[PDB]
Amino acid sequence: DRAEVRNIPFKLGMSLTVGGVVNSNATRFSINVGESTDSIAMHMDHRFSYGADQNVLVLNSLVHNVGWQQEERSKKFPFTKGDHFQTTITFDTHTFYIQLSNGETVEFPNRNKDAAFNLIYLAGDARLTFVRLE
Amino acid sequence: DRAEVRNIPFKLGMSLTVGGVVNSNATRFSINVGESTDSIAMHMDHRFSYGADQNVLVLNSLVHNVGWQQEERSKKFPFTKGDHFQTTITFDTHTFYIQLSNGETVEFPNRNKDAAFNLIYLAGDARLTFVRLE
Ligand SMILES: OC[C@H]1O[C@@H](O[C@H]2[C@H](O)[C@@H](O)[C@@H](O)O[C@@H]2CO)[C@H](O)[C@@H](O)[C@H]1O
Ligand SMILES: OC[C@H]1O[C@@H](O[C@H]2[C@H](O)[C@@H](O)[C@@H](O)O[C@@H]2CO)[C@H](O)[C@@H](O)[C@H]1O
Repeated sequence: DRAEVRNIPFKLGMSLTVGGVVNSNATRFSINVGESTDSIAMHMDHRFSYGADQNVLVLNSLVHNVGWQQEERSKKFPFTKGDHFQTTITFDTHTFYIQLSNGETVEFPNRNKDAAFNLIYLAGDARLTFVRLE
Repeated sequence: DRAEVRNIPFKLGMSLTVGGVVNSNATRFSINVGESTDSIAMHMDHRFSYGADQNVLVLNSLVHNVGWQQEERSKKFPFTKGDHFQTTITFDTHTFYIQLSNGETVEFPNRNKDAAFNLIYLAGDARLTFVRLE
């Protein structure tokens, strides 16, 4: 099953740090911040091999009973199958601020202008090993 | 719904710190470490008013399809309705080590000799505000 933190509000001014390990033969895994598996304000997918996507980050939002919105992509990809990663996320009402394992950063709009989220989860071909949400 | 951290293994040598706030008119709330809502290796219930229990901690394990085992109790109760609390838990194969908001400690046996747990949750009349599991 997926790894999740539920109903511990991730609020404006708080920081989320997750650590994990990428599966050896991973296709892709995602880190998700939102309200449900069908309501995601910040989805960050890490694509080792997905169709034609290789070594790319793909970010988007998922709206309940509606679907995926406009994707954003980054070629920053400091991730290795079989290896640990760590990611830090903070946000204000306009922006999600993501910091990757190597210190590079990606930003993604806070499309709903949410000030808090009740669900953080990892899905796909990786596992989590630690979390700080505070 | 309950507040939980799921499928981020809480392993030997790691520490769990949760912060939260007790509901104003709370009867009781618990912090639980185990595998499911029916499989709990360390249940720590905080009883403000429960039957004849007032201002007491009650610790126990819950076995799946079996039920609650031998309760242990403590009168250490540095908790106030409406107020923040923080708790830190670590364990080895014999013992759960719990540290309360005021620095006092309670210990509870690791009855299964588990070296890792996939579920941490809070239930009842309180809410969580932060977590460090690392
Ligand atoms: O946008 C995030 C989601 O992408 C979906 O895949 C897209 C893909 O990125 C796009 O290039 C085209 O292939 O449409 C696909 C289907 O919407 C993932 O399938 C999805 O899980 C999210 O990662
Ligand atoms: O042992 C933890 C569980 O206690 C249950 O309550 C017990 C109670 O502590 C005991 O004094 C007697 O009243 O039996 C009750 C029922 O088993 C709680 O109901 C339960 O949720 C756990 O906290």
